Amino acid sequence: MFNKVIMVGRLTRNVELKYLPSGSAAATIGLATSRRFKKQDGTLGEEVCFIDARLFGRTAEIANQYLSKGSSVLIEGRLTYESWMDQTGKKNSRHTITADSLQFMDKK
Amino acid sequence: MFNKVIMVGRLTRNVELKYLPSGSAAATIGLATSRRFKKQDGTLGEEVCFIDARLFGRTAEIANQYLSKGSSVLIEGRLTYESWMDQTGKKNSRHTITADSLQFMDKK
Amino acid sequence: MFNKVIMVGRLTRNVELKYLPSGSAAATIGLATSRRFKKQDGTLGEEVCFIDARLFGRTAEIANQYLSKGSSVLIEGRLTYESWMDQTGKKNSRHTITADSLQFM
Amino acid sequence: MFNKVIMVGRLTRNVELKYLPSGSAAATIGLATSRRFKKQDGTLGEEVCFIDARLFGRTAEIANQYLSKGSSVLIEGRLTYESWMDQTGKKNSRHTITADSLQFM
DNA sequence: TTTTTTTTTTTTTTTTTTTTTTTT
DNA sequence: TTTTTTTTTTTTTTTTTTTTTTTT
Repeated sequence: MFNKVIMVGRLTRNVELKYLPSGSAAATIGLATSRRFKKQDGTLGEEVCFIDARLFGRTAEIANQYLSKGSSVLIEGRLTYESWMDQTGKKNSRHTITADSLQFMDKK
Repeated sequence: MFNKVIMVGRLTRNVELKYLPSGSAAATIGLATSRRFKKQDGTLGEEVCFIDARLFGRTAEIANQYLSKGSSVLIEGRLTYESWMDQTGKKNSRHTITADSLQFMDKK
Repeated sequence: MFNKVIMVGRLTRNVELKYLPSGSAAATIGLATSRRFKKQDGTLGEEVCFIDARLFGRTAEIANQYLSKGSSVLIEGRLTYESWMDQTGKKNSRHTITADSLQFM
Repeated sequence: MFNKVIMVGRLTRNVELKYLPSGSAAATIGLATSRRFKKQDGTLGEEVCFIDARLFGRTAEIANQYLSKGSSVLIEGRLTYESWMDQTGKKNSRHTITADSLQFM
C-alpha cells in the first residue's frame, strides 16, 4: 500500500547519530513544520507540526554530516507506527516518519 | 512550509460523522496501511501503520456517505500535531492526518 | 487513476491570463526546474525541465497578480496530455501540468 | 529544485529494454492514466494522459521481467524534458517521466 | 526492519508553445 | 482551525515516439 510523506521543516535539535548493535547507522531528527492559515475573521494563524523522523544507513550519516539544529530540509519518506513495551512493562506507541531521502535547504 | 501526506489504506472502523457546535461537519476515520519488506534473511515481513485522519466540511460528509469499515481509499492531506489538556488537566499530544481529499478504491 | 505532480520552478516568462465565457480565469505559465547531478564520469551536470502549467479559477488570478518572469513557485497538480489539429489538419500533441494549487516562496 | 511525479497507469505497449556500456539496464515504457470528470455542462468526461517513462538499473529489469502491455503500475520519479536533433539538424523536444521506483498492483 | 523524546503574497472550461558543486 | 481512541511480482548513463458514471 502506497505510503508517502513529503515535508519541509527545520531541525529542532542537532541530529543524534548512533550505530545499532548490528553495525547499521541510525539517526533520529526532530522536525518542525509550520503552516499559516486565515481564521474565519481575517486573522492569519499558524499550526506547528512537531514530528520525529527515522534515518538508517547512509541516509543517517549524510544527515549527521550536513545538518544541524535549525537546518532547513525537505524530507521524503513514509509514515510509521511504532508499538513497543517500555522497560516498566507498559504498552506504548508512536507515529514517526521513516525517511528515504533528504533535500538540503540551508544554502541560500 | 510544504507538508504532504498521500496514503492508501483501509478503514479500521465505520466513519463517525458529527457536527461541531459551529455547524461544520467533522469526521475522523481510522486507517490501516500495510507495507511488506524483505528481512535480511529472505523472509518477507510487514509493518502496519495505524493512524487517524481528520475530515472537515464536505469532505467529512462525502466520507460518511461512501465509505465504511474495511473500505479501501486513497487519502491526501497533511500531517498534524494535536496538543491539548485532557479533562483531568493533563497535557496530551497527537499526530493525525488532516485530509484534503479522498480517492475511493472500493469499486473493482 | 492517481496522477500527481509537485514541482518547484521559476517562471520562464510572464503570466498569460484570459477569462472563459463562464467568467472564470484561465492562465498559463512557463516553468523551469533544474536538477543537479554530480554523478557523471568525473564531474557535475545540470538538467532543466521546461514545461507549461494550466491554471484555473482563483489560482490563475493569484498567479496573475503575484507572479512574473523569474518568480519561484511550488505547484501541485497533474500531468496533462493535450492534443489538437492544425488549420491544415495536422494533429498535434503536448504535455503540460494542470495545477490545483500554487505556493510562492 | 524539487520535482516529483507519482502516477498510476496501464502500459500501452511492451517493455523496451537495452543495456548500457556500463552494463546497467535502461528501459522505456508507455503509460496511460485516465481521469474521470462528471464536471461538464451536464454529463461525464474522460481524459487520458499518454506518456513514456525512462527506467534504469534494476528497476528497468523488474519492469522487463514482470510488466507487459496492459499491466497496471504505480511509478514514482520526476518530469524530464528531452531534446535532440534530426539527422537533418531539426532540433526536437519531448517530456517523459524518469522513474526512481515502480510498484505493480 | 532498525532506538523509544521545541525549530525560526494566496490556498471541464478554451489555448496550442523554445525559456528563469552540501547528499542522493 | 475544527473532537481527543485494529483493517484485510520488486524496491548520468544512451534513445527520440501515437497508445492499455461512488466524491472531488
